[PDB]
Amino acid sequence: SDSEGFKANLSLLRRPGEKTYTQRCRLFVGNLPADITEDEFKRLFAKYGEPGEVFINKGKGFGFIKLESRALAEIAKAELDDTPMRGRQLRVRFATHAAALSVRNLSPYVSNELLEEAFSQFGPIERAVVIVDDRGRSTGKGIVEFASKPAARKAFERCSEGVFLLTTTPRPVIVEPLEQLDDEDGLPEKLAQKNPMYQKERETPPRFAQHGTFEYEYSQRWKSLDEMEKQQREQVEKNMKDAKDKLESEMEDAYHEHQANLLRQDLM
Amino acid sequence: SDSEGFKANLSLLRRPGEKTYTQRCRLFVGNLPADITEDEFKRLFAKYGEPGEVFINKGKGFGFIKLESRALAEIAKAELDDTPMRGRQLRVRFATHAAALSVRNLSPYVSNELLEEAFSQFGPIERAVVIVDDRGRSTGKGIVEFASKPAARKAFERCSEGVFLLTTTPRPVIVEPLEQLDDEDGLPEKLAQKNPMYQKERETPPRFAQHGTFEYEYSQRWKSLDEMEKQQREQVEKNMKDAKDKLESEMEDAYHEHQANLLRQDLMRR
RNA sequence: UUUUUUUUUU
RNA sequence: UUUUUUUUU
Repeated sequence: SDSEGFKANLSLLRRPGEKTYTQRCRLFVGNLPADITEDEFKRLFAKYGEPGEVFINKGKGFGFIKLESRALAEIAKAELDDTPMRGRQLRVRFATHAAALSVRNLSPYVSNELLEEAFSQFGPIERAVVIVDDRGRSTGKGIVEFASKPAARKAFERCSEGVFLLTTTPRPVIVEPLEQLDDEDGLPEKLAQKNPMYQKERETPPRFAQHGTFEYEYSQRWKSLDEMEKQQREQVEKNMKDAKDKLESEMEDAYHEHQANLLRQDLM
Repeated sequence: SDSEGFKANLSLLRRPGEKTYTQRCRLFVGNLPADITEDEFKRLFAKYGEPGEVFINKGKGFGFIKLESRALAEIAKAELDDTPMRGRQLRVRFATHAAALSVRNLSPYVSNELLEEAFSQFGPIERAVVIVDDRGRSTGKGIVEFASKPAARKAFERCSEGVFLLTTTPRPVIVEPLEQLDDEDGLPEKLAQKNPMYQKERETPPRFAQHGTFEYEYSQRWKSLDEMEKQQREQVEKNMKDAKDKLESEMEDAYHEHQANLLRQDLMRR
């Protein structure tokens, strides 16, 4: 099995200039009994270094706990999800950041730094990242993870009511909520059992479709629909880029055909 | 920075149930000499434990190297990016992942394990994952990091071209390439410099727009086009989901109404 | 052409 | 031959 850690380990597990006990560290353990104590929890993750921001709603059997690093936590979940524990089996996963903001239409020269500079005005930041492609050039979209949920909510309103921008040439930042998901651990078969009918569905083994069946043509149609679904979206995207890609330059006709007209009248 | 104890250390960075020297460990180092040796390259990541498959295109001043954990590479990349080295500053960042597939229209029953159980037939797989929401459930959307590009390629071919399915109730799997991006290290000002005009743009500082113009006005009109782009793509989705959502049932009538058709006809040879 | 800038193998 | 997992301050 996985060694639990060591004091050694703990500083290692700090992903390299990660701030400790980020919200990204907080973990939701659901499913705990009612008479679970404050220190009985905390004991469960004695294993995992000096705990932090810990909390329970005993009435619903659930609670939070921040650990040293996101790596460290992720092991926590690793080691703990589906622990039997007074009959119940604890369910651990990460807590829902919900302070997390996706941002788009960033110039290619927004640096991770500068994004935090900008948005640090709406409060304590936990992290601000500009995303990068396979060659590590900007992809116009970024992440701001906020300290407090007010801080986010205020950055949201402000930036989506008002017009926030970042560099000399003007591109409003478009601040939509980030929706979280896990591609790291995902869904194991472990806990894909304890749903209604794994078997009913999985009773037929992965396979290719018979070049004739109903079940083939059904698919080949559904596919077809989807290929189309794409074609449409792909066209909307193309329509609309073409649409921004035009604008900047016919905008510079509000300042170039509006004076081109008004010039020789006054001092003549 | 630059870590005090290792070896005793590395194993601990490995990940949980990470296959080590996965392609997600593969580092691109670009920007190096004519005259780098192989030896010299590996000696570079001496620090970082047993080196994996490594490779230099001396002809183009770049090479690759796999390290034990994604974890550990991350570090090397960090300790090493921009290292001056006979005239140049080497570039370390993660190499590209050809051999990474996105899958879709995934049964909500499809388990991480099962996913690779299926795909393993096109080649060894490095990992496969069902993505899950905040409430850890299927997003009908997976990932299958493969062995090699051939593997991912035959996997792709055989799934666009054929009709692969995974559970009993027929949902084709939609393999497409999955394109690669870094929500992690991202883009530091560090090297945000070394493009032509950082300043030109950064000259103006992060601000609101002037409730008059002009930058304001161009910006709310850009905002318009956008909310509109949304509306459109929002609809394409609801439209075509309707289309599909229909199909399950409106197909169950090529198989009952073309079949309760052909029973009564021959029932009159009198 | 000092270099950042191209370059991401079967 | 034991229990909140469409419940996340």
